[PDB]
Amino acid sequence: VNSFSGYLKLTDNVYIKNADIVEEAKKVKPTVVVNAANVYLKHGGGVAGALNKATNNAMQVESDDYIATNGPLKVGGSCVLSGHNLAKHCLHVVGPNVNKGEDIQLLKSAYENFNQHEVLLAPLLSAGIFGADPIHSLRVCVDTVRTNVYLAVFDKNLYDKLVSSFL
Ligand SMILES: N#C[C@@]1(c2ccc3c(N)ncnn23)O[C@H](COP(=O)(O)OP(=O)(O)OC[C@H]2O[C@@H](O)[C@H](O)[C@@H]2O)[C@@H](O)[C@H]1O
Repeated sequence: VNSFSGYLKLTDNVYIKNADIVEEAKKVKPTVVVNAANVYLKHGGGVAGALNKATNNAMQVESDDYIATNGPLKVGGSCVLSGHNLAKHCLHVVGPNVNKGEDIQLLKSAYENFNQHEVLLAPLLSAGIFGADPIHSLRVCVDTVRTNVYLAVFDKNLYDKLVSSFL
């Protein structure tokens, strides 16, 4: 459980690896995997779609029940649902959609949700379909999260760019 290997250490508590988050989940057996979600938990073409496909759509069905019962999340908020076959829990976190003009300051609130869990496998929030500057997302993570976060960045071009400017 929580057996993370091959990650580069960025700070005392933040680590990064060039990998698919789904493949990492199957190897590391994490207590918590983080999804980069929207307020409707409608799992689209990035990390959310990859995680969902790996559960054979069970994540989406559970998400449909959560949303019908509780209504949409707020931007910067989160909820904990099952991790199905990938993890004990999935922490669904909503970063701001910068492509739709949502406030970038909400990325700090988004990463604050990680602080409620001792160890997480996670993606870089808002850095794909939501269009935020990935260098900013990584630095906000580093400056906000105090628990142990292992970031899986599937895009090798981006991984190399983040590592080169960070170290
Ligand atoms: N690298 C990388 C990626 C990425 C893509 C696929 C994978 C993978 N299999 N393993 C690891 N990483 N990874 O991880 C980052 C997050 O990008 P992502 O688009 O998921 O999140 P976001 O918060 O921007 O947008 C939320 C909306 O996207 C809908 O999926 C969802 O339902 C919401 O509507 C980007 O750098 C992205 O290139």
